[PDB]
Amino acid sequence: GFNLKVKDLNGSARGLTQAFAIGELKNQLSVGALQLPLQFTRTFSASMTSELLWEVGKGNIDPVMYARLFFQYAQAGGALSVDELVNQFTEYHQSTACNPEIWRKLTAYITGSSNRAIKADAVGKVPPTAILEQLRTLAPSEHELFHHITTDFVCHVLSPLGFILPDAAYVYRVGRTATYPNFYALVDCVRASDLRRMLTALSSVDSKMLQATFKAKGALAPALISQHLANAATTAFERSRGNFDANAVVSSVLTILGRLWSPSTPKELDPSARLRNTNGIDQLRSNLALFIAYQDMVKQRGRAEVIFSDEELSSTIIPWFIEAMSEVSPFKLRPINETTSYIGQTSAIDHMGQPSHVVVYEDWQFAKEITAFTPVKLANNSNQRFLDVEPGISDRMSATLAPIGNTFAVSAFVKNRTAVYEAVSQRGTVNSNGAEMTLGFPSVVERDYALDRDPMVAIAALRTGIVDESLEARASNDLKRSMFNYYAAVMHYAVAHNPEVVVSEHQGVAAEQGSLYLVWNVRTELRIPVGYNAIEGGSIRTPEPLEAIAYNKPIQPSEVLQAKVLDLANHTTSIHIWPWHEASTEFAYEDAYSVTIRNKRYTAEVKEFELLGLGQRRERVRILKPTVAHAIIQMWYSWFVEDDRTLAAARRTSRDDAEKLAIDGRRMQNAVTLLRKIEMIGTTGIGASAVHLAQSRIVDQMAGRGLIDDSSDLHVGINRHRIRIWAGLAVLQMMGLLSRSEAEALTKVLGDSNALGMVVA
Amino acid sequence: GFNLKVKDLNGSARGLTQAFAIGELKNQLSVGALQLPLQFTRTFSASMTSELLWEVGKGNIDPVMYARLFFQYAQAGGALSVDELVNQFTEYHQSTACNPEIWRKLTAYITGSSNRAIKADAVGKVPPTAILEQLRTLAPSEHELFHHITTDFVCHVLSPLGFILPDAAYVYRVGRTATYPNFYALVDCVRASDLRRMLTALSSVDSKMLQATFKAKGALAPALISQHLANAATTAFERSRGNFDANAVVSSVLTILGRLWSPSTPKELDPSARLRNTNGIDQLRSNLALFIAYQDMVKQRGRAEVIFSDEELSSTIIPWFIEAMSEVSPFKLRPINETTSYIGQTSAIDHMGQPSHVVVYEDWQFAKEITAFTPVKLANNSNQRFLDVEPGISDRMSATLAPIGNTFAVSAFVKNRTAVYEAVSQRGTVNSNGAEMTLGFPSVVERDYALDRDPMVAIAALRTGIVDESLEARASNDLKRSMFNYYAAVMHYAVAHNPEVVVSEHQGVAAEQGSLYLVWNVRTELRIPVGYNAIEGGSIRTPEPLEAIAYNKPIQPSEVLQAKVLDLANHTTSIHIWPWHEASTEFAYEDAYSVTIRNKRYTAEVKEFELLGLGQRRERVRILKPTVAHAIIQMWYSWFVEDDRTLAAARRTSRDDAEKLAIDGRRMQNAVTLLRKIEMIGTTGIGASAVHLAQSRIVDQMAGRGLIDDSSDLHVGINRHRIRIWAGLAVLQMMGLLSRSEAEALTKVLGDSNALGMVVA
Repeated sequence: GFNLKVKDLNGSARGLTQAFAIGELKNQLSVGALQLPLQFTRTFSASMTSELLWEVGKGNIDPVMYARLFFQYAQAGGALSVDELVNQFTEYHQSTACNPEIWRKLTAYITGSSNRAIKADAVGKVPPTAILEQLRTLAPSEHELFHHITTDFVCHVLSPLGFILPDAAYVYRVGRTATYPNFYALVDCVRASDLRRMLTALSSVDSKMLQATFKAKGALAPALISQHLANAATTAFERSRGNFDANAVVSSVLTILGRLWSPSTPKELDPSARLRNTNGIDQLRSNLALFIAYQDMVKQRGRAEVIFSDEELSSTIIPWFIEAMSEVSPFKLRPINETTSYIGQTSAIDHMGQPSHVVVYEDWQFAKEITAFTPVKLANNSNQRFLDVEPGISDRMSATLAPIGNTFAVSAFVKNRTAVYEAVSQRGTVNSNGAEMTLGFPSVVERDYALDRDPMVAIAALRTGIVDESLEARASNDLKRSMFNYYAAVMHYAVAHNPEVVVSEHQGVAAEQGSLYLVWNVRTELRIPVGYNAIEGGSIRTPEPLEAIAYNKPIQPSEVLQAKVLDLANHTTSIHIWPWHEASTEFAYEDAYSVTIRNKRYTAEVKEFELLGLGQRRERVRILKPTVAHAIIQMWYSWFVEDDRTLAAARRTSRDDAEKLAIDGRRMQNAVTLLRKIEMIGTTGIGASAVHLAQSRIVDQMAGRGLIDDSSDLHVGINRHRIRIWAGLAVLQMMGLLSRSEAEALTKVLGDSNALGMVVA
Repeated sequence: GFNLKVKDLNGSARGLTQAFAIGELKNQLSVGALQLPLQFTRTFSASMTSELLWEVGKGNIDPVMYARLFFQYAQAGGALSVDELVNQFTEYHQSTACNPEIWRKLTAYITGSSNRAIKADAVGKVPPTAILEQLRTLAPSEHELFHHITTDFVCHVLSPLGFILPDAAYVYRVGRTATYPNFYALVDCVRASDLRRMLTALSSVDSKMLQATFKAKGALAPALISQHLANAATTAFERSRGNFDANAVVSSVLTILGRLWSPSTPKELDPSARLRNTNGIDQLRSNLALFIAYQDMVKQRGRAEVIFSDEELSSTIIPWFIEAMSEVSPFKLRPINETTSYIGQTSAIDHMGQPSHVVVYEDWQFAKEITAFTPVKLANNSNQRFLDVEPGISDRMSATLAPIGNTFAVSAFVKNRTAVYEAVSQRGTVNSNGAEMTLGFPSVVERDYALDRDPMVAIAALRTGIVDESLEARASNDLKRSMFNYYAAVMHYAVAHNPEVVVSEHQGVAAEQGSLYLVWNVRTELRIPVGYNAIEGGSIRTPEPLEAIAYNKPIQPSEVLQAKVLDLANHTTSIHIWPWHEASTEFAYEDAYSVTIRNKRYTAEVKEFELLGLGQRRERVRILKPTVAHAIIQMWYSWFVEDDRTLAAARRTSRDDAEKLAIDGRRMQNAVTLLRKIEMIGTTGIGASAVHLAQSRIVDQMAGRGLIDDSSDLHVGINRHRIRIWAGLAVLQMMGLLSRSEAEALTKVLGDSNALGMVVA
């Protein structure tokens, strides 16, 4: 997790200001009043968890399926924007009519030189993909994907009444995707919708051509409708010359929505009553995270009012459509009440009783089991591979994670984190300007870390507010998405609490008063200073969502919070291949234990191995790291290094002996935290394996030199706890979770303190 | 437990110096060399645990039985010395021959005016005790005891062939007694032996008179042997005019033993080869705790050489006998090897590796169950009472103590106490002159606290060395015995380790060179400074036993260590009465819980009650407090207040910020100690009762005022742990253990720190 001050926050982390999204640049705080009331449809969203595997290649074909696939592909960062995927796709099937030969040759597969026409059909369907790999020689395909696409028309079932088999399909694993959207994500949505406008007609045409085909004869003679097949689809491809223009339409519905927001009356911003109605927008005004997307792209690209729309006809064609009313996005529009709620609340009491520890937190049970893949490549001799799930490290390590599936529950974490509770004297005097604002989400880490980037750098970029901006455009991307997902998540969750919101320019640089933020209100909070407001008027009135967050009364989490976890043995006997890599290849790696007693080096040196007790190596497998399982413990890692370096900065600053007592107790209580945690980690059964076996090895080392064979001399007290960590080290790296540069940290922190048991055991 | 410095100790606690026993008065350290080699019979001792109930009144009669009873009586402090009991006893049966009427009247019970003689015997034996209570009107008996004694002669069985029944006996509960002896204890022994010289003849005479009695007739006619009965016993009472003189004989065998010790050759101190032999003394020289008794009474009364002995004949009559060869003492002579061993060892390591934490400790499982008495007084309408054991608070509280019978095992205590381990920086630098000398015994507390005095005052008197000497002669007594039992225990245990010892005057005030101490030696210790010696010569050479203690290698405890625990339901259907009181009368007492939330006083106020769930009051019972069960936790209490006030004195003295860090971690780790201890105490089933029920009561208090009835508002986090202590409070007072003026301390210490969970939970 992670925390801020309650009074200050901009001096703690600029990223959660509305102002930073507004690009206010650290200076003046937003406050400007003169307000317009709102309401909630609790706003459009995504899913949150959707780990599943589509079938393709079975010849059913449905654009909504592929839309997810390309969308996920960009979410894999396989190229970049979906829009790029699409323009490059059209660049691909600019091999459109310039290649009649696609028909002439696939029909040649139908056998062929079909001027020798007849009810020729016999058998063969399901792998034109290879003869179409010859079509890849005809249609080179640096991407696997569209090459894997085009097969379908000839072989969805065509000719639907024979050809014939498949008895086989294909594969891909969509994972859960991004939680909340943005400019690029949206244009990717509507772009995916132009593709939606593509493929469905592309199926329907053939769907009727087949009706007009088997005139009988039987399937009738070729070099015709077959030789047709998709020429009409090419015309359908030419029906696709003009959907819209994604950035323009998105910017359009955007800024017109903003005009619907802004106080600014005049003709530049006068949403016509001629069209203030007309469906959709009437609830679409209510969406609010979508509104965050507004202020976001308003932040990046100014406003750039192309206003492709008129005032009414047609201010209709442009908002004919948008992403939620697309199914093309994994993301989906959202009903009324729950918003996206699933976080409880508690708050510190000094019997006064203003909070000093805000408690806002997670809600999430991590995977109970994970399974290794055996990369049995054989077909194609390239990317094509089979994984064949089988038990291995799997079952046993999983059962060992079950206790971790208890003792590292988030509820227990925050509950202990809440137990930090009493601090700076007593009791009853803990208050002093700011107060800690602890928080964190399952999502931001589960995704940004899934991209393999280490979220904490972005987190710190938020903490300083200002972007490091030295990153690769890829990392530039992960940073951006990190930002608006943090921010917006906090926004619309905070919104999920407080019922009412009002629009607020800002002013400052105006830059034409279109720039704007929000201010909120609640009353129940006790007459105490809190944030800039205090509470002022018996009511909040704050720009800043965190402020409304702090005042909220304690509650409970709602969502099923489960990791759901994938399975695939079915699809595995089916596979085939897909962009899978990221796992990656060789399931684990050794870590080397060491210790000294009687002033002698020993170095236990253990692998990897199954370690569990059946050799050897194994080999080969690789298991996926759960995003979640490492993400959560990384939240805590962020806490560890947080209290470490920051309160060490306190060790540097306030040299007051009482403040000395504070840094003492706090750093040494995170110390007792990881202490007792690894402590319970050592009792784990694999931990038991590491204990007995590594101890067996170094006892064998005792037998090395003949005089230090004088029985065990390690065991007294300190050594046991001292090696107890080693169990937490196997549980660390190559348990499939922690990423090293970690035990590193833990080592230094375990050096920071006396540790000991500290008692128990 | 309790601790000292390793280098210093006289500046830490003078009481464990040999010198304090020598009355050196703080100044010069003993060291004087010129030495005489010794050996061990591992020395005479006592038992250590002997909780059992003698039968009397059944008419068997055996002086060895009564010897224990009087001895225990003085150990109850019922009067004072056993010698006092005996001289006052003879003062009692100075009603000896001046009362022929005891015969004339008991025979009158035989019916009587026996000049009307015949084989009169019919029936009636077993309660002359009441008609002898009329003899108490004849022989007033401020003590119950001798009155309860004299009955026996007429009614051991006399006349042995009728009279007749008893079908009933009597009672007394001997407990375990003092571990090790001293001057007064010894003279009490030999005095008990003159009583031994008394009663056995007192039985034997009648034992033959009966043989010469029932001449038949049948039992023959009275006013004769009956009228005789004990006149010969009075002559036997007159055989008892002169055993010896206890103080003189004890002083004799004493100082002659000392002459056997001292280097001083000349005629005043030249143990005759004429009698250096002659049994007993040949192994008696080897006894060494007995030798502590030597240096002790040599300390109190100078030497005062009456030398009732000559040089040989008879230097025999005086050591004809002594206490171990008496059975009169509960104490008993001891064989070869074990001495009285039952303590393990460990020591702190800095990989150098001199100890910084000596670990010397206990070994003792406390009672698993205890049972209340119902004081059903009815007979005599005075001291006479029946207890009738029945289940009550008993069974259930006991089962609740079973977890305490796990989590407050001494082994776990010292093991956590050993975990204090790392301290003052790292690692590897913990060393700095002195080092903690943690220690304590089951015995000293189990007994001195059994006397109801609070041992810790005596402990502190030892810590300062110098006696407070303001105590009542009773308390003067408990102080003395506390001293020599501590001291000697440590002595002969330390002796139980090191094989060899040599005699050492001292010198100083000489006072005639008879004053003397001991110096010891071991070699294995590493070349490091330790105590005054360092190690000097590759060998120890120290006067002071603790020094030899510290160097010893780690080991394990041996003894059965069990509390054995009394039972009595049998004897209960039998009882009768004995000096029982001390329990005392009404089994328990209420403690009042209180808490504030929403700024309102609540005050849970709970009794007592069974509390367990069946009323009411009950009443009446009283249960014995185990000596042990409270004694041990009192050891820890001594530790609590120890680290508290002493390291608080460190808070006063060394204001160094690092030393600030040290006082921080140590005081706050005792804090975490009692924290986690009461923490696990709260999960106890009676603790569960206190939780749910007191919570039920204050929730009922919520229903008091109608608006604070707004459901529970206590439960968040801090309150639960905050009331978790209350379970440890019921477990405290009137669990039958802790004595209050205790939670007092705990309260202040729980105020000392943040506490919190500190985590968990």
